[PDB]
Amino acid sequence: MPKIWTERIFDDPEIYVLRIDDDRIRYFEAVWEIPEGISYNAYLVKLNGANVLIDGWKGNYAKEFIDALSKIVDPKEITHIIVNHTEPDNSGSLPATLKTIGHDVEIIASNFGKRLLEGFYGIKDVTVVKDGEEREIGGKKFKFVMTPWLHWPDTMVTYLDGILFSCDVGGGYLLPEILDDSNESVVERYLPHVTKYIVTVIGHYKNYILEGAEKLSSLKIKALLPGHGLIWKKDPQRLLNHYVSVAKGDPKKGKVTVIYDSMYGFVENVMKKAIDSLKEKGFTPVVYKFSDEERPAISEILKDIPDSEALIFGVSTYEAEIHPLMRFTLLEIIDKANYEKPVLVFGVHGWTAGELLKETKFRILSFTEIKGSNMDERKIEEAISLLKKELE
Amino acid sequence: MPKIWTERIFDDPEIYVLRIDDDRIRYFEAVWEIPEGISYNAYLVKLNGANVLIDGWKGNYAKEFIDALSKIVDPKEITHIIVNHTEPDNSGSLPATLKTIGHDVEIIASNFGKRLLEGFYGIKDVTVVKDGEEREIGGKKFKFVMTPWLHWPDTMVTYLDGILFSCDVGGGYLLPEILDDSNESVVERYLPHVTKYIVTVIGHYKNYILEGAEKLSSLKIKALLPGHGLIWKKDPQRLLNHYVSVAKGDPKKGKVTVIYDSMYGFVENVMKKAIDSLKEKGFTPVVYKFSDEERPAISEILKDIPDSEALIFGVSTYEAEIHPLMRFTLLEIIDKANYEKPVLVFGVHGWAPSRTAGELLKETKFRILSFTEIKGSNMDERKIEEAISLLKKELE
Ligand SMILES: [Cl-]
Ligand SMILES: [Cl-]
Ligand SMILES: [Cl-]
Repeated sequence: MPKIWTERIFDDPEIYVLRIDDDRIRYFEAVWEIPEGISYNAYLVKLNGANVLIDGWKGNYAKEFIDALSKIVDPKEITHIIVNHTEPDNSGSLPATLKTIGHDVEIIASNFGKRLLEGFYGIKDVTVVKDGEEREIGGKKFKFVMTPWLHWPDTMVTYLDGILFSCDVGGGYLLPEILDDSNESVVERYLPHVTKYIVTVIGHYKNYILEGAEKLSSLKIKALLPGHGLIWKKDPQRLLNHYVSVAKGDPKKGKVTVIYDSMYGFVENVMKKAIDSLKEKGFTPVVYKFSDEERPAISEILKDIPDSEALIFGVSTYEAEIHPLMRFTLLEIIDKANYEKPVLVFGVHGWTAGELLKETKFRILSFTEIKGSNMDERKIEEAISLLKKELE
Repeated sequence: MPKIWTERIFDDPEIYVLRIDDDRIRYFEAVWEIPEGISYNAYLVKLNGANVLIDGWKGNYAKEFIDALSKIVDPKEITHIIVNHTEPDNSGSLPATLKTIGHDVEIIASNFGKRLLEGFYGIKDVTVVKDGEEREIGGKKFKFVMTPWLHWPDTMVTYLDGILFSCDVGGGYLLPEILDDSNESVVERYLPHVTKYIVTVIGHYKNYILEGAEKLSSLKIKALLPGHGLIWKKDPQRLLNHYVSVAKGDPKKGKVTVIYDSMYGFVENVMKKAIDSLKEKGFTPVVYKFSDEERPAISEILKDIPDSEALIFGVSTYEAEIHPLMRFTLLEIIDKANYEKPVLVFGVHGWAPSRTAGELLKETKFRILSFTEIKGSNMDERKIEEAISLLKKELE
């Protein structure tokens, strides 16, 4: 019962999308909280003397995949399978597909893709395409562009007459209610889930997004067809621009993301005042609080980092270090969202956040001690004033 | 609105427990998953010429505490407050109590306790007691025994003619059906939630549990009255041996805890085989799996560590390092449940830039017996069999 889409999306070339909307999944990569779900998109190109399958579905949906595929083509007539990326969320249906096809097919992948298909599935008959290589298949020119580390070294994109099959590149979370970018309302709601996808999945490799976009700018792109989320037929440059904007960490003016843990309320009281001072100074804080009642999603925290003007952390000391969920959060921010942005740290003295961040691009403006009873609130207002002046 | 208990639990001396069952908290210390909730237990000792309050309730429950306390005594007749531990889950109600008392009392605490009461609450006039010090209050001898780092430096226990008011020491999660250790089924249910409490709260300082237990070995204890969970009037030594058992990590024969992350199911396939092999060699596996559908509570994983004979880890590789949730789990295990036990590691061979899983446990007290590679198709079943055989050889 997940929703399945199968639609013809171009007449010439004759191209179908096969999309399943995973509303079963709760954690992408087994960690990122995605209550909004994610889709898996595969494509079929039907030509004279060729039927080209591009990517696939997650392995637990392999049966639904063959059933949906069978409605648009007899799998026995498939001659080529292009694998832009071998991660099983896109490639999990491949062994079932190859068995269903029941005879040899040409399988096309990057150099690293072939090694992964071999390791994962025992697949041996893989044709390796190199960067810029062109193949004539069913009378049409397929061009293959290596875009490595987006987010694995096997990642490539397939170019067909202006149509880019890009798998992860251009992906996003969320199950949109149409296939494509033909509705503004849908596009605007979708984009933050693209942001969430970029950071959680590709964030460590964001510099490769800039190189990737640069490599692709040489090509005339009419449409972008990714392996997840919306297809872009009307304005592919808008999706690419967004990828770049997230990668660079272009800030929204006024946006400050505040993240803290609060066990007894001593941190909460300092934080509540910091947040008020932010508002009172014209800022729009987005607040993530770890407490004995509430637990934010790390995927949501990460999603909010790239377009923040600045970050604020409130940190309890805990034993020899700091609070475990703050350690975890800082470590993920450093790994996936390492941006050159200003930070305030507020902390309780124990019996540190600094050394974690000190090999990052983040620059701590000041540290402020969170005290209990003798807490001088003047030093809160002072830290916020310092931030505002930095941002002027 | 929480279940409150109010009950005389001793006639001589006259002692009341005030216990509230916190069914609102979801995470203790804002991290430990506790759907079973936790209680806060304060006590009142009524003496000739004295009324001694011992510890209190969490801050968000101050009003409920006051009204509760008021039914067993007029607060203005309170002469002494003993603060065994200053953490706000037990001390939060104190300022509202002082306010209601309305006149000066003797507030008793450890050296560190006094400094913290000032830091948290601005409370300044506190009587410091030292290790083994006795004060005569209301015709009775109160003895104070410092039990440091259980789990803070301020921690002490109060000894009153064989009755031990121990706050966190001897505490547990869970909101038991009754007050004391009078029902075996209840005791048996409750004890794993004590282990859960020990590891999550005190596990980092488990060596001080041993120091503390034997420090109290010279005291005739007929009752142990903690600040969380069950009271022990029938067999306090049973609870004490449990604390000691968890701290030493005494193993339940045959018990193995298997912890893995399965990003796509290749780890899962291998781990399922390992778990089958464990079973036919007579082990009873406890299994924790991070997948795209399910996510175990870290507090549950930690609780199962002390009496495990061995651990088995199944590890995905993720960029430079390891899986975030497995990193977190490993770091909390090292921090809270660092035991000298044998470990099997199963890991995917990644293309990470050349810290490793086995590098993390390398400094710790766990002993890695072997590493086995998780391969996709072409995985040799034989390799899993010999890892489990090697484990059974170690454990007998
Ligand atoms: Cl706090
Ligand atoms: Cl962590
Ligand atoms: Cl896996």
